[PDB]
Amino acid sequence: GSHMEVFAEYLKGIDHPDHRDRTEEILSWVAATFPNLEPQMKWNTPMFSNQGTFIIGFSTSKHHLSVSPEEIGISQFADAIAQAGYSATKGLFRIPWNDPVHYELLKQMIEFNIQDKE
Repeated sequence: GSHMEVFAEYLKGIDHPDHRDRTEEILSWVAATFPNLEPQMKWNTPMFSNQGTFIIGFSTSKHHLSVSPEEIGISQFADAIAQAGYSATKGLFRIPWNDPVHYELLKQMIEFNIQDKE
């Protein structure tokens, strides 16, 4: 249903427009490839919830965008992310604002985490 309205308040408050508009590509894309998720404003950050759970959250960084489903995305898939050209942490992965988000690699882990949490 409606979801942009939740997030489109936080997008405004990004005082950093030169890298803002990347963030909303993801917001609509999650709500398009993974429509079984629903929106939630929590911690002043963007998350979504499959019928209430925590299977995705992100937030803008001062030079990157910090993305993860829960943990597994940063455990096993983090090796593919390394050789794709990006760093992670233990708890999320990071693309730098200048360079593209690997939407593909990240769909794999979120859709996997969903099908695995049956």
